[PDB]
Amino acid sequence: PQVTLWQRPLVTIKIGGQLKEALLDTGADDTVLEEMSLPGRWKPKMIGGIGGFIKVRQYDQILIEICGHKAIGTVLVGPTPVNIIGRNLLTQIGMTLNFPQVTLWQRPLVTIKIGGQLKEALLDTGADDTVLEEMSLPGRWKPKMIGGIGGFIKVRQYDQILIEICGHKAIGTVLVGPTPVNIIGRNLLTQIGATLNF
Repeated sequence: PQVTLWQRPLVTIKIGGQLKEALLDTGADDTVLEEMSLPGRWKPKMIGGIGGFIKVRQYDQILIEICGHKAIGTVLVGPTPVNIIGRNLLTQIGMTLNFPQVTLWQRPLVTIKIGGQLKEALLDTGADDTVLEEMSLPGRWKPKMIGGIGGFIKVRQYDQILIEICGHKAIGTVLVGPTPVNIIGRNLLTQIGATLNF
């Protein structure tokens, strides 16, 4: 199955006897699921994301079926706004990122050039938007707030911004704010024909 990114890459997952929809997030190291009844022993833990940090329970050796493919791994249950399938599980179902082909055993970082500066960014299929760390950018912007795992952050919106991603050019909206890492969302990934194969 091959997935384009014009729409959030949602899939069906069966976990703990229950059926849920979850987002294939190349930008997440871990898999985070909304609060749900899970049998077993857990361990308190915290994870970071945009907007802040959240407290979650960690369950190891959990079985999960993603689009028919079974997989066993660590699962984090917590106050997430969306069920997220991170790289720990994506690699188990042979998930690849084709735009070159990128495996997910390592965070999918690529180099981008924007505003005459070179930076590294994370290819995030789980993000609708592209949010970059504070930086000198010409043009006029507009205030805006986006949400993430730990909450909402205030960012400056710039439209019609040229970006060269791993070689290819693309023009689109870029949000600039307090992000822990530069994020390339679906509004640009689609422009460089990035597909998700597994």
